[PDB]
Amino acid sequence: ASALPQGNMKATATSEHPDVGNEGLAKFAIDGKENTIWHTKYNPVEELPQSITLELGGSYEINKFTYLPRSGAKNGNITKYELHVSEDGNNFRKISEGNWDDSGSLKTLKFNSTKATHVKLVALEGVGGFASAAELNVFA
Ligand SMILES: CC(=O)N[C@@H]1[C@@H](O)[C@@H](O)[C@@H](CO)O[C@H]1O
Ligand SMILES: [Ca+2]
Ligand code: NA
Repeated sequence: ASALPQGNMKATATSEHPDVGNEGLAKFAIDGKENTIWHTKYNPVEELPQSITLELGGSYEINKFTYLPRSGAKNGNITKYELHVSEDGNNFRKISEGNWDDSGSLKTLKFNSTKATHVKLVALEGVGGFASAAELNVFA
């Protein structure tokens, strides 16, 4: 399994900060740039839980998902997550959940191959009460 092409995806999120340079549009989570990040909207803060959804560009049999946090800082580093999948873009179901440390390290989810047109990362808890993500990848 290899990473699906990010340019064939579309990212949307429940909350996103406007483009203020390197943050925080949902689409910055899939631009192949470690220095740009999705960040939940702040001023005013939109409280967790918040989610980011990747429309994959097709119906794929996916087996791995990676979460690269922002670097240089910690706000929004996700520490309690769910990963959900959908086959229709509306009906979602949980396939992964757990805890990550607030460190900058790549966080990797592996799961049984399952069919998906969309993947949704739910940030339940995150540093500062924000959620952010530098790069998200999905493997099929
Ligand atoms: C470098 C850094 O930490 N930037 C953060 C920004 O990403 C956001 O989390 C904001 C929340 O108000 O705080 C800023 O200081
Ligand atoms: Ca990025
Ligand atoms: Na709690």
